[PDB]
Amino acid sequence: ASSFVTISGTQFNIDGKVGYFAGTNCYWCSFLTNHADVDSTFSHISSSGLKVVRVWGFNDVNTQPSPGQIWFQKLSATGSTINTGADGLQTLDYVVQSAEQHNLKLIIPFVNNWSDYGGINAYVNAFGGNATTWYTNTAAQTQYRKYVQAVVSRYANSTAIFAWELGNEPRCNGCSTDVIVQWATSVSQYVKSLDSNHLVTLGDEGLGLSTGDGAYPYTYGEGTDFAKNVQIKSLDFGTFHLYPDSWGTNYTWGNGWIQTHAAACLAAGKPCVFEEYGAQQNPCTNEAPWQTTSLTTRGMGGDMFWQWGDTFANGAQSNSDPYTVWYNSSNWQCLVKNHVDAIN
Ligand SMILES: OC[C@H]1O[C@@H](O[C@H]2[C@H](O)[C@H](O)[C@H](O)O[C@@H]2CO)[C@@H](O)[C@@H](O)[C@@H]1O
Ligand SMILES: *[C@@H]1O[C@H](CO)[C@@H](O)[C@H](O)[C@H]1NC(C)=O
Ligand SMILES: *[C@@H]1O[C@H](CO)[C@@H](O)[C@H](O)[C@H]1NC(C)=O
Ligand SMILES: *[C@@H]1O[C@H](CO)[C@@H](O)[C@H](O)[C@H]1NC(C)=O
Ligand SMILES: *[C@@H]1O[C@H](CO)[C@@H](O)[C@H](O)[C@H]1NC(C)=O
Repeated sequence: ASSFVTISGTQFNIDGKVGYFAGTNCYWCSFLTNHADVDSTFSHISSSGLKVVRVWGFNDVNTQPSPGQIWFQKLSATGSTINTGADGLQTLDYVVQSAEQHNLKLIIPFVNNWSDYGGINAYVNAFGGNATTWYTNTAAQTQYRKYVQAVVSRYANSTAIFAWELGNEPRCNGCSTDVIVQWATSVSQYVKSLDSNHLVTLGDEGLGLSTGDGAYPYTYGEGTDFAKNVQIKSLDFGTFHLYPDSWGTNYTWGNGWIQTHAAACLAAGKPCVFEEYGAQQNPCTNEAPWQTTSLTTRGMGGDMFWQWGDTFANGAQSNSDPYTVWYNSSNWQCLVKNHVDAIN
């Protein structure tokens, strides 16, 4: 069966089945130009038992790239352009076509907080201000909402969308936490006005929560208040990410991070998604306990490791980083096949 993804209780209902899910992050799937490479990668994710894939819904530039290169939007002070050609959103159309064929669902964010594939910084280059005034910059928000409409209107009636996501890891360094509350409230209401079929979520890391141990990720220096954000009526579930190597914490501290976020989602009456995580050293040893904590904590609806790695018919490998779990490797057995077997 194929239906729209909804919430039943504090769990997700995916194609009629209510219960915990495992998924993965594949940002780079959206920029593949050979259809055979999207089909082999999605065949491997589906046969491993994963049900949800997170892909980028953006690729922002200030100058058009070399001919043949993918770009979704060019941001300029004298008129921006949204690319719907073969080197533009037609690459994302194939990803949604392949998810429909393979019975997979997709989480799709509209902008990056960081400068990879343009981000907030590509809007600042075109419309001025800086990375914290971006949220209230009228020319930047007018173009961001025109790009949201261009992506949402393509797939609004497709059953392969798990959720729309306002951005990857939005932050407002040193800002009052109300700047992201008011922006996320207005933009999620706009997404719901374009599409009443699909769930909407923020895409934040989960920073700012007072029931923890006081380490930096629980404090309020990045402009976000997790409990305030998940109470917004037009956000349907909470997201949180986990990277002890970048945040100055040890790996076992991650279990309490999952438990505190789960409890804050369940207090707001909604599921949480453990949407990104990784350990640079010994990932099988250090990330397996996190997957067991998430599966056995009330308030959790599913988890998605960062990130899938795969290889193609011509012998090329995908994009990758030190957190890649390569399909069919010993870390795939440990963190993918053994975890799907424990879920069901
Ligand atoms: O959290 C993963 C993101 O980390 C970012 O770097 C942060 C780091 O998390 C921490 O908050 C430190 O205090 O500031 C760093 C730099 O601004 C980036 O590396 C980003 O790419 C990651 O996705
Ligand atoms: C960003 O611009 C705002 C408004 O002028 C300013 O108050 C803030 O200090 C600036 N950020 C940086 C890092 O300069
Ligand atoms: C598409 O979905 C919208 C709700 O977002 C609904 O109003 C519309 O009727 C659907 N289109 C078709 C052709 O069913
Ligand atoms: C690591 O951190 C926690 C506190 O955040 C501490 O209680 C624990 O003993 C430490 N564990 C290891 C294995 O270092
Ligand atoms: C994956 O490993 C199995 C052996 O367990 C093998 O049959 C299959 O060819 C492999 N897939 C790829 C893409 O190599």
